[PDB]
Amino acid sequence: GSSGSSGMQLTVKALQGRECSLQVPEDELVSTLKQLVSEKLNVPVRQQRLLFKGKALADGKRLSDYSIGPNSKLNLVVKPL
Repeated sequence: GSSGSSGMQLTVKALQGRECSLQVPEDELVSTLKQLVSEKLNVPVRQQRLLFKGKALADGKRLSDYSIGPNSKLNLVVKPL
């Protein structure tokens, strides 16, 4: 497979922590957008949490619904499990 023309690039960065990029579409479900990274940093979705412009995403909705296009930098947060 090849990324670029189709889909978008998302770079998740944790507050003064770690980060990582991933290839996902524009209508990607927040539920999958998280599970994907969970494998990258080997962190459970239960802990790590994504944030956009101070907006809490719900596992299920689509980034497109939040008005988030390509080249979007998501914010990662650590929560106590």
